[PDB]
Parts: sequence; C-alpha cells; structure tokens
Amino acid sequence: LPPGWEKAMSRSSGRVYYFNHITNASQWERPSEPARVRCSHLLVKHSQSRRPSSWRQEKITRTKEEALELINGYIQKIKSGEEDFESLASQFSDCSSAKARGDLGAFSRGQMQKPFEDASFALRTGEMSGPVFTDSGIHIILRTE
Ligand SMILES: Cc1ccc2cc(C(=O)O)[nH]c2c1
Repeated sequence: LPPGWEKAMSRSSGRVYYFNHITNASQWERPSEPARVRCSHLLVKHSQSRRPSSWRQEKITRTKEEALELINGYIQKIKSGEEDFESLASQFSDCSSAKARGDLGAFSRGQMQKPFEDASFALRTGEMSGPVFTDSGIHIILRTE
C-alpha cells in the first residue's frame, strides 16, 4: 500500500477502510515521489494559531476544537459534493490564498511547514487530505498537480 496507508476497521459498520497517517485521508476503496507538487488548501485558524488573525476576521477566537469542527464540516460537504473545494476555500479559508481558490502554486520539499509538506507529497494528483495540523491552524489540502 502507497506511502502512509494502513487497513483499519470501521467502528460503525465493521467494514475495512484505508486510513493514511501522513495525509489523514480515509476512504473505503483500496488505495491506487516527484520533485515538485502543486496544491490548494483551506486553512481554519484558531486561538492558538501562530497568527490568530486573517482577512476574514481580525482577532480569531475559536478554539482548536471548534476549528477542527469547521474543517470536518467542510470535508463532509466536499466529499458529498454539496460544495466544492474551491468554493469553500474562497469563502472560508483564513489564508489570503483564498483569493486564488486556495491555490498556492507549485513547490518542492523545503519550502512549506513540514506537516503540510509531508501531507502534500503523500497525496496523489487529484487527492484531498483530511485535517492537517500546522502552527498556522488546520488545513484541508488538495493536490492539483
Ligand atoms: C505549510 C504552509 C504553507 C502555506 C501557508 C500559508 C499559511 C497562511 O497563510 O497562514 N500557512 C501556511 C503553511
């Protein structure tokens, strides 16, 4: 199984699924390294973020737990198709790359915060991470190239 993937047991259903401990992705289906990748992301910040401030909100006061709740909500909508990633990144992301549908352009190892870099290189083109934690807050990452 590709870098990071383990079989897990569904607690609700008792059906096996696959969890990726690097990207925090999970899916039912069995899963399937470049110099550069390209990604967008949706950042939800919280009170312990490196900079508890964004274009959306001058003083961010939400807790870590509330941020993770928001992130989970958006992952569910993206996954159900009720909303797409670019749209929720544009409206809700606490990064100013929100202006570019959450796009951050191409990058190699060595430029991004490490949990974000690892998650970004462990994704395949087209794939989305689960919640990725860095000192800026909680990310959903979409690998676009
Ligand atoms: C790893 C990583 C990469 C890009 C960004 C951009 C932000 C921000 O705008 O807060 N945080 C990051 C962390």
